[PDB]
Amino acid sequence: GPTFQDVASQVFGQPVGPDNDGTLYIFGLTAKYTEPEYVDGRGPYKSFLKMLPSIRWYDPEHYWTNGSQTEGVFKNEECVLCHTVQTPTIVNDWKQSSHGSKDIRRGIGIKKDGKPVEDLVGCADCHGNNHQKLEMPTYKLCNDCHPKETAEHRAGGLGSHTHAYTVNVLEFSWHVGKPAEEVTGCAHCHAIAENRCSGCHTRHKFDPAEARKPTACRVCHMGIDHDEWAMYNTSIHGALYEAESARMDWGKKLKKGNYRVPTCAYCHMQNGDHNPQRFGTIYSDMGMFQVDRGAPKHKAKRDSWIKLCQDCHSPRFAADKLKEMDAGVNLSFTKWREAAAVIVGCYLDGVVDPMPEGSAPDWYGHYTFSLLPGGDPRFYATSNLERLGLEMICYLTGNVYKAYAHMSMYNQTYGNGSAFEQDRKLVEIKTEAAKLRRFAAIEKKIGLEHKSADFWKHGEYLDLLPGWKRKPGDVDVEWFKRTDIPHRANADAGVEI
Amino acid sequence: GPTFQDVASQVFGQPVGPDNDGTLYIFGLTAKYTEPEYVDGRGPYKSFLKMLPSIRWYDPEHYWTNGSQTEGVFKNEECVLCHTVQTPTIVNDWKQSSHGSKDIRRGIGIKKDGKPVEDLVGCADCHGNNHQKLEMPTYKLCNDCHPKETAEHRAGGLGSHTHAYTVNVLEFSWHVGKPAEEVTGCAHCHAIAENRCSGCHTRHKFDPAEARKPTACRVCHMGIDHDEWAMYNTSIHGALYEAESARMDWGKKLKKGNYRVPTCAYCHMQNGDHNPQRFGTIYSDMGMFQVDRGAPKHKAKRDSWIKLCQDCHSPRFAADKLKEMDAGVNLSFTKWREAAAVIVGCYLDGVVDPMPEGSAPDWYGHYTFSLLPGGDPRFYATSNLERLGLEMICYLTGNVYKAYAHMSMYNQTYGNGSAFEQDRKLVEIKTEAAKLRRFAAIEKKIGLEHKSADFWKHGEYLDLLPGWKRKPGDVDVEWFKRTDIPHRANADAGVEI
Amino acid sequence: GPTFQDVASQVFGQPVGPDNDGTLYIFGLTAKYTEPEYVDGRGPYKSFLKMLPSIRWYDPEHYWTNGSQTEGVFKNEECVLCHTVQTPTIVNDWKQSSHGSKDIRRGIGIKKDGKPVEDLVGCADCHGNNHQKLEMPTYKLCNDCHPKETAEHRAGGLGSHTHAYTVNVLEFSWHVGKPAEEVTGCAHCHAIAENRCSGCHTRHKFDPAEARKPTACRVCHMGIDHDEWAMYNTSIHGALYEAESARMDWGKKLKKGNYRVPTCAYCHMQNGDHNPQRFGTIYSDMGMFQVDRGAPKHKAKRDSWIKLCQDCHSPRFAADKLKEMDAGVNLSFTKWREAAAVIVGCYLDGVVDPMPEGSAPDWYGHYTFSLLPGGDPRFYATSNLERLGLEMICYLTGNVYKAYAHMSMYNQTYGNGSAFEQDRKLVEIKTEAAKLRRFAAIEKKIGLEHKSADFWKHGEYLDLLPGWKRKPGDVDVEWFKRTDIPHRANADAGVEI
Ligand code: HEC
Ligand code: HEC
Ligand code: HEC
Ligand code: HEC
Ligand code: HEC
Ligand code: HEC
Ligand code: HEC
Ligand code: HEC
Ligand code: HEC
Ligand code: HEC
Ligand code: HEC
Ligand code: HEC
Repeated sequence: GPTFQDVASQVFGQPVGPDNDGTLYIFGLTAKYTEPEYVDGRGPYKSFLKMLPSIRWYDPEHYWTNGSQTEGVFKNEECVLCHTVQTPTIVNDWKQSSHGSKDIRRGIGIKKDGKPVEDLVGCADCHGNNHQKLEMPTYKLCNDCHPKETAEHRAGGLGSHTHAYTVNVLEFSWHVGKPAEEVTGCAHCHAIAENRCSGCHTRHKFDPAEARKPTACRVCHMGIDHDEWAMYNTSIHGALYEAESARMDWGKKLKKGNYRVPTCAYCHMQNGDHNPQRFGTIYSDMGMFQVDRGAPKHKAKRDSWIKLCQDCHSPRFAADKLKEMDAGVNLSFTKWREAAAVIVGCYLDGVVDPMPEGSAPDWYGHYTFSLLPGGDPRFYATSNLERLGLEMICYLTGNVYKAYAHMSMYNQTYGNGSAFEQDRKLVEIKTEAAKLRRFAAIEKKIGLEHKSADFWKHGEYLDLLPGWKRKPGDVDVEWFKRTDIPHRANADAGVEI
Repeated sequence: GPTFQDVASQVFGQPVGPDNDGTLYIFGLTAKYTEPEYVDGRGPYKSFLKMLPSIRWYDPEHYWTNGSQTEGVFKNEECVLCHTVQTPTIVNDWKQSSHGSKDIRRGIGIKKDGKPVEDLVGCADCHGNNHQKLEMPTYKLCNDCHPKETAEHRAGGLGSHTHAYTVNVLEFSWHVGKPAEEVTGCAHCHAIAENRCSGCHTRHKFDPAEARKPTACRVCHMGIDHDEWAMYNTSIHGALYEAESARMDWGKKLKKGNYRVPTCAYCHMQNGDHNPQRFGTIYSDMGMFQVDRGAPKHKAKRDSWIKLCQDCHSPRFAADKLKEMDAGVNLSFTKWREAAAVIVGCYLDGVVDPMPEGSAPDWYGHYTFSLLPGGDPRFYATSNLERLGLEMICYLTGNVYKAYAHMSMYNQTYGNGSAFEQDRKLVEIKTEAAKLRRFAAIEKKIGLEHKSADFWKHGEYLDLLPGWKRKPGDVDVEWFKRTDIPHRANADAGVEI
Repeated sequence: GPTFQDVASQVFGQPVGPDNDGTLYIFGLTAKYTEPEYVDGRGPYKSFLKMLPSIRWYDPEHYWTNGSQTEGVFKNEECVLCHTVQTPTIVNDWKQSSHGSKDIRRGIGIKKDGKPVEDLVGCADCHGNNHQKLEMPTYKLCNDCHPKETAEHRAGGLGSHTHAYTVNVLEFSWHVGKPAEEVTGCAHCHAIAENRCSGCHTRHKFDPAEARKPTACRVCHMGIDHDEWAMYNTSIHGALYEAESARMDWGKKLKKGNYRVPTCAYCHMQNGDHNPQRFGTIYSDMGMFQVDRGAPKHKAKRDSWIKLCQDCHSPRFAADKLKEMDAGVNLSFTKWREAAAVIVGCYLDGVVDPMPEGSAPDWYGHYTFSLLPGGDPRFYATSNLERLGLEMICYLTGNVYKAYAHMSMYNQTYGNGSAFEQDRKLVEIKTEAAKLRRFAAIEKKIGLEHKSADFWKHGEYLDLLPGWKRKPGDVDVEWFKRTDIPHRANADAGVEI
């Protein structure tokens, strides 16, 4: 029988065809989805997880291969001469880096194999000399000469740069639950943070002054999921950053008295510490878990933050501000608990449309309510009620904490990820619940047997989801048995974590 | 019987407990809300209004107390020596201010008690000499030496910095209607504008050049409620600000011919006037009230704006642009009136779900429709229809004016607070109304007696609202009788305003 | 009978009156809409299209008239002397331009009528000498001395600056379908791009260094419809722009090796090319039409982009990144096709509320479903289902392409115009469809004959729409017969395009 594409083709006079053939498809109506070429993904879901081949740049230890057309074994100087023509800005960057320019070195005392590095560190020193065997490095390379910074970069827990990809890409429901090409940016953002040393001070200048700016963090630390850039930017600190950035001295080390305006790096990479997570009171799943950071048991961490603020403030003022955070966060969770009760209530009364058996299976292969134990909280391939619930906990409640932590008066109250956005979301959730209950009450009284629409279960995108093909024995539980990395509490992990 | 927390505890294996004990509560599910420590709030609702104790910094005349552990009576120079170690950036700021540095003084002619201030103005001069009796100032202090700027700062009407807190926090429905810790940022944002002189030129540098930048305004003048920063930033003026900020001379006084790119301060603090409200045609409740600023009766104000624009433009061009504002605003109100008719229509036909008696009482203690006279227009603890109505008038219609006033082509039409967002909101409002009417028609025909869900009336957050505990005689009407400040037209004011 | 205004007046004690009389109308409730003064619009819908008179500045060839009060015939030098007082910043700009300052000229070889322009190019040279016959120029003037840049500016196709106004304002459904004052910003934004040479390097400095910055593009190239500024800004390129803008040398020509950080102009006005559209693979209606830019037939364009990226990158890296775009775009269209099937499905089953005959006629004067052939896809004056459909294709699906094209990891996945926003919109669309189907099923079973509410068809804004007054013979089809400009595929064009 005719597909959507076939019918569209008959109406628009454009033939049906594969999406990838170069045809300009009118509103994409007659194009058929083709699976891109994949490589196998790593981690506990390696039986079905895929990546686009471009993962080569971001997990090079497992995917990098020679793909160059240029042959030869060259000296550093030859790399530079040719790349001056072939990739000019890479050479320009490198010539403006202390690797490539002795004049801007600070005599730090860099050593490799116990011996001082006094020469230029050239293209070949980082990439190899043989153009058919070029290397694409990770922090492993940098460790040869920068062990302190590397050790710190590798010292974080779950929720830090240290495990951003290895755990929080490869084990994460929203990543493993979707076609690889949909979530490439997830893999790369998280992998840049973990596997590279260029997230903050970019290649090839590797300039710490660049790394001190909020621009060194906000590409990743932004948005509806974790809006700390916006929270910072809409604080008075953030406004003063914008005011003073052009004329302030960014060449000063992150130290007490060196800056008027605090940046992300100033407060989180205190005194140049490359394990920024460690200053946090406790990992709270981005504020989705409730904790009072001002409670007696967290006094050491609270006192440490107060002292940090005291670089530029009264400690009494700082203490008050962090207490405002504690209070504002605790109030915010009353609205989440209201929402959760309304949402689970609907499930328990059987009035959610669709019910879980009416949707595509979740990424575990289960027909399980997303906001119950064992479910997969999500914004896609689920009911409107469940979507709104996820938005309430993740996008709003988590960001109230971020708004308070970063002194954004507006976003604590009115703005994105605020108290008032929680209010509005709560109204939306109650509205959905009310509609669902009124439909169910009417249908019961008149004896109409409602069946949820097939579009909740099947469709061109929904049919691509991995939940359909999950089967017993498809989890690499040995991965989850590893104790050298932490793990996510996934329902099908199959072992103790 | 078990609460939500008790049930959650039994399912997740985490004990129920107080939110404030430091436990990391899984999705905040088993945490119980505790009331933070409060102090009494001021104003006409002082019988129940509360503040967090940190209000000490923002309304210090009424809440400031000694809270220091350091004892002694010190000279200015001693303040500096110790704070160089203890709060270094405050000293650095102060040393870079004309208060603390004679070299950057301009010989303005500052006097205290009729005598010239020729000495440094040190920590002790503003905070006192006794470390157990330190003072936290307001504009009252600055008035000692800067009477002109202070008088202007105090010359505004309702809707200006002058009464931002005293009237528009302490009398405002959305503030008084919510638990104190939810709205701390409201109190402080508005109180910084009223009680301080550091909102634009921050302490401790007090640099007018900083105050001239848009960053001196946008922390407060932003967002869905009043998006003028975004309107400015998405105008060509705003783009040119971003382009020229790094290299332009911000040390020039706000004067005709001193700037290529106009900022908030250039247009609103014309010639350094510290009463920025006065250049406005008329107060319109943030554009929620409709007025044609191009009408004959406003000619003097319109001509004054045209002349301001003529610093850098043809007055004919300026006149045309402000006429575009008038026309665009007048069109925008047709959509609001459509929305209002649809919404009130639903109330009058009794089909809103919930009806007002089905919700928690409003902050007056009334079960009154929010979009009728005497009601409390709001986005929280109300029906979806009422929420959308408030969003239509406040967030969108008001911001259409702001988009036109600031020359944002995109936000006048497509963007945030635009004509097209009004369109979409109007569709949402009609959609809600249609759903409500279809449910009511069905329920009438089949004889189903619909009762609005209990979650509209009760819940962990809704139960905290002050409407529940309002009672006769709980308003300080003497406050509203004051003629030395203006007042909001609150339903329970009890007197003439 | 009483209107909404009359009833409101009786309730609020404010008389009904015209919106334009200067009265401050309480919530705009008692104000009556008045039609602003219009001039006739141009193009194929000239029989009813209107413009505000301020169109004089933007289509001056057809609308400019003398409106000055100053009389006299003056020399350049006299223009400057008086305007130093009367419009100081225009003179300041001009004195800082190479037109008005020989010292900053670069000896480019500018000629007029085959002769070198060695004098200052003064106010009178561009505006005329007679103050009662002043000229308001377009690119036609600039062509006298800058033929190369003008020819390129005029070399684009549909979707470029070249036809932004002449075709894509005057023929565009959303513009012609709305009252003129609602869409003034549309006319001007598009007309600035087409008719002027000041969109990027603003008057009166006309500084190419300014034009190279992202600020030269983002006022227009922003927002929910086409969010490329945000996509760029949330890429690492964009973060590096913010980091380096203050200290980088913007005086360098856009050339390989002159910049570390690429801007809009660097990538789209390659080597100073003033036809930025031409580097695009193919026009795709802002990504609403699906095309795989990595397909064999587009190899030349793909290779050209790869080489552009190779200014600062491996071509293998660049190739991989553009393949990620291809793959991500192709996945994004599966969700659109799902949405479209759900939406059209509802129309074909007759369950959309309102159905098209229940709404105001579209701008063609038809009662036609907006998401069928011959309909007018839109966000206003339509059903919620149709609104959400338009949002899915235009605001989200189109912007997924923009997110990938500009390397925004976050906006490809989580952010504005992303995969996950598509997910959420798809849930919304299915939710609307489900509600519509459940209502229809109930109403059928109980024998309730549903009539869509009158507010879908009539209202103060809806009644202003041009669809009501469309009639046979009201299209200037001769316009559409023109072959010297391209055309939009409008349903009532009446001829071959
Ligand atoms: C000092 C003035 C800060 C600046 C500048 C920025 N942040 Fe921050 N952040 C700060 C505090 C006091 C807290 C709360 C920590 C606590 O335990 O009390 C935070 C929180 C974060 C987090 C969450 C960390 C966690 O939960 O453990 C993140 C990811 C974060 N901040 C990032 C961040 C970024 C990207 C910033 C610049 C845009 C930034 N912060 C500014 C203090 C300060
Ligand atoms: C952001 C989160 C960063 C990541 C990831 C890495 N670095 Fe870094 N680095 C960053 C900042 C903000 C600074 C300046 C800190 C300060 O004290 O002002 C630096 C500095 C360095 C240095 C210079 C150290 C010195 O003695 O001056 C080095 C050698 C360095 N960084 C190396 C490095 C390595 C090897 C990384 C990967 C493991 C790495 N950095 C990641 C910010 C960030
Ligand atoms: C950078 C552009 C990001 C993209 C794209 C994705 N995420 Fe992210 N992630 C980012 C940051 C900065 C943070 C930390 C914020 C904090 O306060 O800690 C997050 C964190 C999440 C986490 C933790 C979720 C939790 O348990 O509470 C996970 C598992 C996660 N990120 C994974 C991930 C994946 C794979 C994405 C798409 C499938 C997603 N993120 C987008 C920023 C980056
Ligand atoms: C008058 C011109 C002042 C001088 C001189 C100094 N300070 Fe100040 N300070 C002043 C005001 C009006 C305020 C209130 C806040 C506001 O912005 O209006 C303050 C605040 C403080 C604080 C508390 C706030 C904080 O950021 O922690 C402290 C601890 C403080 N001031 C200390 C201080 C010191 C040590 C000074 C000398 C170096 C000093 N101030 C100078 C006004 C004035
Ligand atoms: C001159 C070019 C301006 C700049 C720069 C900014 N604004 Fe403005 N604003 C301007 C006009 C002509 C108007 C309309 C006033 C009238 O009566 O016609 C406004 C309006 C405001 C308002 C509302 C004032 C009122 O209703 O009386 C506010 C609060 C405001 N503008 C603030 C503001 C800010 C914060 C700006 C920088 C981000 C800014 N404006 C820029 C003119 C100009
Ligand atoms: C933003 C709304 C401001 C507030 C609130 C206050 N000030 Fe201000 N101040 C502001 C600007 C934009 C400028 C520069 C204006 C100009 O003409 O360019 C200033 C300047 C001052 C000065 C210097 C005056 C002089 O003769 O050079 C002083 C002494 C001053 N401001 C004091 C002051 C006081 C006492 C305030 C509280 C009452 C205050 N300012 C608030 C912006 C803003
Ligand atoms: C700064 C970060 C703000 C916060 C937080 C709150 N508001 Fe605000 N308020 C702010 C500004 C800049 C403006 C003026 C805009 C204009 O065009 O005039 C507003 C104004 C409102 C008003 C007037 C409402 C009206 O009658 O039309 C009130 C009463 C108000 N603000 C009070 C207030 C409170 C107490 C808040 C939370 C409970 C809220 N605001 C957030 C910016 C600041
Ligand atoms: C050609 C190179 C010009 C010279 C020399 C001057 N102006 Fe101009 N001006 C020019 C153009 C093409 C335009 C149209 C708008 C656009 O951006 O393309 C203008 C506009 C004006 C205006 C009206 C717009 C406004 O901002 O008010 C005025 C009042 C104006 N120009 C005056 C003016 C004066 C006094 C000049 C000499 C100092 C002058 N212009 C030089 C092009 C050119
Ligand atoms: C190089 C690194 C770029 C920068 C900097 C910016 N853009 Fe871009 N853009 C770039 C590519 C490779 C593409 C895809 C083109 C293709 O055919 O593969 C685009 C796309 C656009 C478009 C759409 C053009 C089309 O569909 O033909 C627009 C309108 C656009 N970009 C604008 C734009 C702006 C305003 C930018 C700065 C904010 C910008 N781009 C940055 C490459 C690059
Ligand atoms: C943005 C899309 C632009 C529009 C529209 C126009 N110009 Fe432009 N111009 C722009 C840039 C980014 C640059 C610098 C390009 C570079 O190679 O670095 C320029 C430069 C010019 C120049 C100088 C040429 C030279 O030889 O140095 C001229 C004379 C010029 N532009 C004229 C011009 C005219 C006549 C335009 C209307 C037809 C016009 N520009 C539009 C960006 C943009
Ligand atoms: C600048 C502030 C804009 C305003 C306001 C309007 N539009 Fe726009 N338009 C703008 C740009 C930068 C783009 C190009 C983006 C790209 O990737 O090509 C658009 C394009 C649209 C198009 C094409 C629609 C299509 O067929 O795919 C049209 C017809 C259009 N713009 C017209 C137009 C009108 C008249 C507007 C309001 C009625 C609307 N635009 C707002 C930016 C500018
Ligand atoms: C070690 C200090 C390096 C030196 C010296 C040079 N490069 Fe490099 N490069 C390095 C790393 C760790 C990476 C991986 C990406 C990351 O950000 O961590 C790279 C990447 C490249 C690439 C591919 C990426 C791209 O932008 O195209 C190329 C083509 C490349 N490097 C080339 C190159 C050349 C020519 C160099 C000498 C001038 C050079 N690199 C120096 C680390 C180091």
